[PDB]
Amino acid sequence: KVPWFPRKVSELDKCDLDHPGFSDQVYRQRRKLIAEIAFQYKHGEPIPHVEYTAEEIATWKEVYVTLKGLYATHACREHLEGFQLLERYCGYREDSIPQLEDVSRFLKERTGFQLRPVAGLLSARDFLASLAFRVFQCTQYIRHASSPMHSPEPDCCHELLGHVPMLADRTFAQFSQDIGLASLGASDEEIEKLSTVYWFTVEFGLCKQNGELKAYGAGLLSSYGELLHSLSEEPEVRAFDPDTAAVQPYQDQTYQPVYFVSESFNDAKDKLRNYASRIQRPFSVKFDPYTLAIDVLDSPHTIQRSLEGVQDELHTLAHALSAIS
Amino acid sequence: KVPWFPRKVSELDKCDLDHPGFSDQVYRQRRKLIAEIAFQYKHGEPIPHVEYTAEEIATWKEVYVTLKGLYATHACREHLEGFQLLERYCGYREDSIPQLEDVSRFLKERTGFQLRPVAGLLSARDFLASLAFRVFQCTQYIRHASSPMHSPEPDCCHELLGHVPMLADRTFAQFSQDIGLASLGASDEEIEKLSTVYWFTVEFGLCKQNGELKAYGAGLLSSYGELLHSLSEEPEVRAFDPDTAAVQPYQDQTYQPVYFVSESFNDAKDKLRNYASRIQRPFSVKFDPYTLAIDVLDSPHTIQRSLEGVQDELHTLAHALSAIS
Amino acid sequence: KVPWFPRKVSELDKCDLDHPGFSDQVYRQRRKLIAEIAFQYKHGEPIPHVEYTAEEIATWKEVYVTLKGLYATHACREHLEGFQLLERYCGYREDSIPQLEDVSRFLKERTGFQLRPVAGLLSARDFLASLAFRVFQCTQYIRHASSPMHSPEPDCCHELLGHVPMLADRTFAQFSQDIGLASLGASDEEIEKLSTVYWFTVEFGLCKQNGELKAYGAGLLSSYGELLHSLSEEPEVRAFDPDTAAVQPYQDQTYQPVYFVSESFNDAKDKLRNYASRIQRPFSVKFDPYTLAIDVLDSPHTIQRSLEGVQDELHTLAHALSAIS
Amino acid sequence: KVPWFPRKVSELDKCDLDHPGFSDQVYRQRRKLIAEIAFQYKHGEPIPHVEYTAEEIATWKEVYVTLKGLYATHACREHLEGFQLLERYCGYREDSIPQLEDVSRFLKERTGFQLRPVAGLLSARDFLASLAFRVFQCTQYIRHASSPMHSPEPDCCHELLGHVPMLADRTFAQFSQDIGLASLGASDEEIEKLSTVYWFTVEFGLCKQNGELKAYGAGLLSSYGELLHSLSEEPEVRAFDPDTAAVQPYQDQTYQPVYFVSESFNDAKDKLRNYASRIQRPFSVKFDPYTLAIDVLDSPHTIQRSLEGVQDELHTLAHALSAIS
Ligand SMILES: [Fe+3]
Ligand SMILES: [Fe+3]
Ligand SMILES: [Fe+3]
Ligand SMILES: [Fe+3]
Repeated sequence: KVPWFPRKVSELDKCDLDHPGFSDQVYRQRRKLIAEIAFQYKHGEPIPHVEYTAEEIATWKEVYVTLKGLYATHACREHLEGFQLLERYCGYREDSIPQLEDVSRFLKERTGFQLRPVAGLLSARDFLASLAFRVFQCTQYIRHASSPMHSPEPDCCHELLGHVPMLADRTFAQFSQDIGLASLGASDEEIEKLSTVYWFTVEFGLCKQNGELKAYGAGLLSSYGELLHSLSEEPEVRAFDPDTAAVQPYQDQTYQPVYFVSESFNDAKDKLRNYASRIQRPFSVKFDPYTLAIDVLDSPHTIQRSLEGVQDELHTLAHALSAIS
Repeated sequence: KVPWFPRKVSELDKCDLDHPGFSDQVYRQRRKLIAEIAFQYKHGEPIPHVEYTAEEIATWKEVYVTLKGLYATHACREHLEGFQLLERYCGYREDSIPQLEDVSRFLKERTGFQLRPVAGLLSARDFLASLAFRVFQCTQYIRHASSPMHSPEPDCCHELLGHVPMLADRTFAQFSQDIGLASLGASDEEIEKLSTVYWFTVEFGLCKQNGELKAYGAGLLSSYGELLHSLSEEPEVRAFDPDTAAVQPYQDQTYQPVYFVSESFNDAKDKLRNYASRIQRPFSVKFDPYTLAIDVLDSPHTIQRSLEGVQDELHTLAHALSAIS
Repeated sequence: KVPWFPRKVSELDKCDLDHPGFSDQVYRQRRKLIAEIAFQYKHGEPIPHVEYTAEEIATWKEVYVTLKGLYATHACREHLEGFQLLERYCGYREDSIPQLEDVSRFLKERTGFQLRPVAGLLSARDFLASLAFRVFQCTQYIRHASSPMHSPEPDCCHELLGHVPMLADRTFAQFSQDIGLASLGASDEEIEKLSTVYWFTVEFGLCKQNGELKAYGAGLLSSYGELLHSLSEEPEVRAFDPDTAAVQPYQDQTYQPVYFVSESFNDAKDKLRNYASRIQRPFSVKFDPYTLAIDVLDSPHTIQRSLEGVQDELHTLAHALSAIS
Repeated sequence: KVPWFPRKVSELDKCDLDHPGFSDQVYRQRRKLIAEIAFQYKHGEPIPHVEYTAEEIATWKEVYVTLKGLYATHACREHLEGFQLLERYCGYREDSIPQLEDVSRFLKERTGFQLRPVAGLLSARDFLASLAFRVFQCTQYIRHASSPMHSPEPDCCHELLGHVPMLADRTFAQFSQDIGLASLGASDEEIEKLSTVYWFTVEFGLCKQNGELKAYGAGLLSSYGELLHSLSEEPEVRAFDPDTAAVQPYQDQTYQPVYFVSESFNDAKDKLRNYASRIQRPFSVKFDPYTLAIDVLDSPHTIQRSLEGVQDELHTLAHALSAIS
């Protein structure tokens, strides 16, 4: 009736001909070796390092330097600041691919997010379920060296340059987890809608900052050509509205003809939660950050229990107010 | 002026003739080997297992069975419930010493607490600083097999039977962290007072439940004889008051002549925070559970920032209320 | 530097050739008699009754029956419900003009608003200042009997049929007071902007309800012809945005060519307060409903003081939660 | 099942041989005239003035000057400050009895309390019900001039010197209303207990301030002899505890042998509300200060509705925080 959903972060352990390397056997083996890490991974273990070969490091260096050249003019400020933090503390550079375990430690200390190696495109419900615990299911393999500027699937370049930097921002990290919180136990229809909102924000969203249009969608930030086109006069840009985006069809191959612009991440977050209010449901969930668990609020008592945590917090703020006078 | 205090859980890495085994060289080497783990330990690593020798396991089995016999009549209910949870999920039993890493995982998922192997009695400020991040500095060695019923220092028996079970209770875990939060940057005088409140609660506190007196202090719960005496007609028992306890002298060797009884953990917690209000300070701290960091609240802006987290939470509770009607 | 503003509701006591009756001396005397009540009125006194002459009652009956015929199709639901409440409990009918004192008692018990007899169009700052205490400065005289369907100035018909019913709704009443709260001590420039937002909402606002467009602006609800035109294909209707409305020029004589539509009163209220955030100011005000006073929040301490009221309230909600389980 | 209780302040309109003037017919007529005002009074009307005769004014002057001499040494600070405010703004003096209507206006603007003339000792439930709306049922007649220093019943001296000044303090006013809120719809047994808590606090309570014992109970503050005895070595003084006080027997004629001392009004208020939590009830009430109504919280929806008021308020405090930086 209500599909199953994880309630503890532990439980996430239960959750082509045209491809540039389809006819490379050395590459198809590198992959199986890398997917291997995702398949044997359990919550709580340090993510195993991958020793990238010089050519892999070379594909990274091209994607990196090229996109790096567009960020100052095309990216939202959250991306620039997070990309700068990654360079300062997580060894981001053009001559070496970062290790997931070092990036995860960096995200845990900045916004509480963490990474989990994944074998390649997860089911929509499992992906959003993971976002609910501030866990980003992340690929560890690189795109075939023959087409560095273009990748069908999400590779580590797309993950580490496209997603990770925005996850270092407090407000965006909360927006992402909110989409995942909203999806827990939701119907398949509601999962597809949420996946679509996700597509038009986390993946291909645009935002307005000091009158200028800027990208924040990972699919834009890890794509040289799409990045230039998203800010051009060619696609149509609509005001972000969770309801409108949820039913906007879209496709995978070519650039997007339509994008949604949010006014601010706090505005989009507010619009996403009023949207989540209207989702048909006999309960609500609230994340418990101390234990990485999902509390189900389905009675006056469970709501009262969380309220108590909130009243303790307000007590702390009252004390801070006398302390500073 | 304000002493240094950790603001990230990472930073905790910067924080006798009469002894039953003083004249045992095999034991004095077991220790150095065990202290070794504490000294080489860094935040975030799985805590290294210790292979306990049959006799060590034998000392454990005696302390365990003996105290286990008093719990139903002498221990507070939080201890009984947590001890039961430990048996059900953390393999507590008389024939094997539990591994710190399995107990820590258990605490992380229950109350967000975690353990850290420590070499033996830490400085007061560093100990309370650690409590601020819900980190319990925990010994890993066992008491000399010659005097199983008595141990000068805190050994793993005292830690795992005395402290751990109460840390599995939501309210007590928050009380402990509160003492640590209150101690951050406090003066040496204020550290000694807080250490004393800690002594009379976490270590030797008594509480009243359904008109009956019961123990919750770890030093009582891991001590056969003291446990019986604390509930007898011999010592004096006073109503718990943070101010009164902070200046009560006490000693280490013999049983305590005076104990403090709290009415409920929520009552004691409330009394401890009004106490923390009166501590001379130009700021307050609030724990950020998503990143295991300490936020210093020293301006209208930092207070506003935390308030926003609280307002998001209240939004979640409002939504839970419509969802259940 | 910061203009003076009332801080107690008591202090409000310190705050044409073309006209249809310009050449009626009996009418010009009725007015002076009525303005008289406004000029001698002090906060806290019952508002003096006015004995309306049969013809006055006749002008009322025409305006009433005519507009009454459009409400079911043109008015927002808040107006219909409040107009129904007024009929049920405040004797609204076509054959007698209601007395301000009975309407005020009705508003006090429904939303806490109250009326105050006013002599005729107040200064912008004084008008908005009054709205801050949930006091609606209200005219008591009727429009000249020669042109019942049209009135230059706000008469009692415009006040009692146009404004009063929306003030009976909890959310709209809070929106109105918010505009007044925001105006306290604000610069003249900021008063004109707020007056303009007021013009496009309270006076001539439109709102959308179940996909249909509806009026809520008093100037629409007390105007037969404007009411029909505001919902027609003739004027331009723009999405409500406090920033855009504040600088929209407008005029007095003819119908409005442009109106703003809010999605919901809660949405408009939220948009009005984010607008009020960006108003240049070294303080904020919060209404104290127990004493009808304005608290100025200009230090950590005054903010702490109000927080305490809020924490008491949250304590009440926690108790209500256990009571209902 | 649940007795009826007012939900609107309007509804309060539905709620001896040894006596010094029993054998005075001129006095017994003065009374009937004064009781008259209470019987014909309706909520919202200005309280009718009483023209006190010179001798009445003379009894007042004696009680006033005598007690006035003990306040600096025997009264809590809230009483001294409120008595000073009354002198500064409400014409308190030894040569004229204050008018209820001027005192009520004073209380409305200070703490939101108001007075209502009452004929003489009301039923316990009706008295506490009135306290729920911050309405103090107050006598308007004076004690017989023959025994100025002693009065069986509560006269205007007892009300205006004993009660009124404490009602001018924000925290005490909230404590009093809380007792009334707690009594709404409660059983007769629960009314008697609450009446007893009221007796030992509002009427005869003692409090501790800077290590010194002080009175705040109206029955103490309007009684020369009891005032001296309550602070002497003769009666027993117990720590205030709502549970203990509720079942303490007491009598009317002689001084009290036992009193309860609260540590602070905020402490007593907190202890009174935990007491109110344990009262058997399927709902909770919350006062709506804008309309002087009682909201019954008996479902997730009604609780959600009040929560929204609280979230608006927290929004105001967030804005005040940026405004002051
Ligand atoms: Fe992606
Ligand atoms: Fe210990
Ligand atoms: Fe108007
Ligand atoms: Fe009394």
